[PDB]
Amino acid sequence: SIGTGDRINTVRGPITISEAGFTLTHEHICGSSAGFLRAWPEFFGSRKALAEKAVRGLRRARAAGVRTIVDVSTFDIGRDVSLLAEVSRAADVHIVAATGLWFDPPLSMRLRSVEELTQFFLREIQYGIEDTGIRAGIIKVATTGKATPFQELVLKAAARASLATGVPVTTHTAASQRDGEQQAAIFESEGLSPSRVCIGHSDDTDDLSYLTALAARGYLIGLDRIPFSAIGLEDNASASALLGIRSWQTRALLIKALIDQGYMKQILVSNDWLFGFSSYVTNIMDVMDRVNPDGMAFIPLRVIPFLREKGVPQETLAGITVTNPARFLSPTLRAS
Amino acid sequence: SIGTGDRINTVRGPITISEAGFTLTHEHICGSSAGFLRAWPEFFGSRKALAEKAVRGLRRARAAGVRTIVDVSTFDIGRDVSLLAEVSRAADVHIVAATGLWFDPPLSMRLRSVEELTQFFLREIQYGIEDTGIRAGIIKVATTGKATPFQELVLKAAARASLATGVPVTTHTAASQRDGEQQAAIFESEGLSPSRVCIGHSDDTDDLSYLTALAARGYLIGLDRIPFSAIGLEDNASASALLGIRSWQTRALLIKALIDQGYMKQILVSNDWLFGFSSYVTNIMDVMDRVNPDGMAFIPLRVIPFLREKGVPQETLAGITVTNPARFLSPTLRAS
Ligand SMILES: CCOP(=O)(Cc1ccc(C)cc1)OCC
Ligand SMILES: CCOP(=O)(Cc1ccc(C)cc1)OCC
Ligand SMILES: [Co+2]
Ligand SMILES: [Co+2]
Ligand SMILES: [Co+2]
Ligand SMILES: [Co+2]
Repeated sequence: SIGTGDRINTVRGPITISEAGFTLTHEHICGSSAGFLRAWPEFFGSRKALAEKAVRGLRRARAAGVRTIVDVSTFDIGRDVSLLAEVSRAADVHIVAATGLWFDPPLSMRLRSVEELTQFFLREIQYGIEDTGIRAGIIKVATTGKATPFQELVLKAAARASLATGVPVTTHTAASQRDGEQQAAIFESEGLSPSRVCIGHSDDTDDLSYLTALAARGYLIGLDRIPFSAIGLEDNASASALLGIRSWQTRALLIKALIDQGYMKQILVSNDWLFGFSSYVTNIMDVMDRVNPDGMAFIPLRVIPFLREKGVPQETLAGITVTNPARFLSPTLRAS
Repeated sequence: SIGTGDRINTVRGPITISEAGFTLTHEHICGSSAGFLRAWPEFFGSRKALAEKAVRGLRRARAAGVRTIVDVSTFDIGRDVSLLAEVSRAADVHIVAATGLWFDPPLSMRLRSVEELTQFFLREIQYGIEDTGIRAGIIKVATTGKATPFQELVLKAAARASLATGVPVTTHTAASQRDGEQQAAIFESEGLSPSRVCIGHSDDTDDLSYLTALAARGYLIGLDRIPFSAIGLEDNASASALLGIRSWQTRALLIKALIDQGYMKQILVSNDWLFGFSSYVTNIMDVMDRVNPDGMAFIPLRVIPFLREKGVPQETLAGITVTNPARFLSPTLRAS
């Protein structure tokens, strides 16, 4: 394999691999829908209030050592690159933007062909998002169980955009249903190297056999929902469905498990947090903020020390939070 | 009933009823999806090509006498009020913007309550769309057969928004399935006067019994797809499913039929045309433009003279294209 320039695109421009530092690979400034933030900002109180909450949150994460976050918000998750650039500059935290499609694509997207979708992803990566010139540094895709026909087209287009640019692919999965396996099958059918792929939401499942099997093939495993837990919220149907009833310690231990299995170079950790959330029931953000007041600082403030306490070498934790993200994000073209 | 000031909101500001003039009540500058035009303008060649196409088309309509069009494009149809204002000023054609929801709502909308939706519609009507200050002059809703639970919520919120502001409601229907009847039931259960409602795409059915019954109740009947015909394009499945196999003369004669039944004041006619179309198969726009090169001028150039030669009085035609639209669009509050 070869590189493209040894630089990673952020909403403030390109940065060197060394500048990325401690990186949270799966985060959101706002979980919404295309055009929603600009059409109904009052849903989040106001755009200004959302930005300020994001800035406060990112500063606290930065204080705990976080220097970069990857906002995996796609077009259909309502990604607003202007908001990202604004909060990034105010908080002095690098933010890598994404292209791709989540599981709520509109008609204008759902009817497109794989070639058309491939051009859209390439546009956002090479030309820039909208008319901002801000280039995406990662491709986001997803499935909720077996891939629908359209989702298959999306993953293929993601693989092609990836092979052409060197930008990695990260995914949302229904961990329990072992989605990672079908996703891997499609990606490989397109010639994409597993090292360019992160199977996300893997901590949503306790099946270590499924995880280690994917890791053995070269895929990066995303344990990105560590703080998700509805324990003590059994009475909240909606919160329970999204967060699950497994403790954050349970999720965190999968990190230690994979390390023991010898897959430390293939682990990526994150919170899957956000500061705004309109694509779900109202006030879910409030419920979430009560579950995890640390927000994005949860990983450095509670997960890292937890792992260290239970035997994981500090050096190994540095490798997972600094070295793996850097190697993953560095635009990398396959050997021709 | 009562007036709110006797002025209609357009993307260029409020105009007097007499300024409206010849009005096409169901049109689109571009049929897309929220955020789609801003993120992938190349799909339409470019934003500039799209705008120039709209300007050329609007000037041709204007040349034929059209002074105002109602763009019933909602948030989820990709409504871009900035584009509307730009083409309106360059073509010097009044454009009334819409709020409401079509049948492609994203998650951030689909999960909202009737109360929340009611606040969104009111925002767009009273405060304005996004941060432009441009206020919607009509509310658009839709169903395609029996109403889904969310759709029932949309209709109720649309009714509440209309009752509080005086702004009319216009609908998309699967005419052949008589959607109009259920829409009316929901509207009346909220206390909305039938005179504030236009049951659209009614020319899509040949069941005059269904149309006359609704007209007898006070509803306005939208015969807005007159030029839609896939005749001669039998080998084009997608074009046939959307355009139908009935001639434009057949659709147009429904205008005469309703007039003969004594419902001239209940009729509103339009083309349901657009200059860009991304929420359907690729190149459908090219197919449509061949079918009807007159675009929005189809009504004044072909339909009006056609009805005139079938015995319809010129004055009755003026009442339909000038008087009815004005009566319909003028904000009207129910008697205290
Ligand atoms: C290897 C030295 O760690 P680091 O480069 C980045 C770093 C800080 C905090 C945590 C919990 C992990 C990693 O130090 C910050 C200046
Ligand atoms: C008396 C009504 O005519 P009008 O106001 C508007 C109007 C123009 C064209 C056609 C086809 C019908 C109506 O004439 C334009 C100056
Ligand atoms: Co996800
Ligand atoms: Co996420
Ligand atoms: Co319609
Ligand atoms: Co329409």
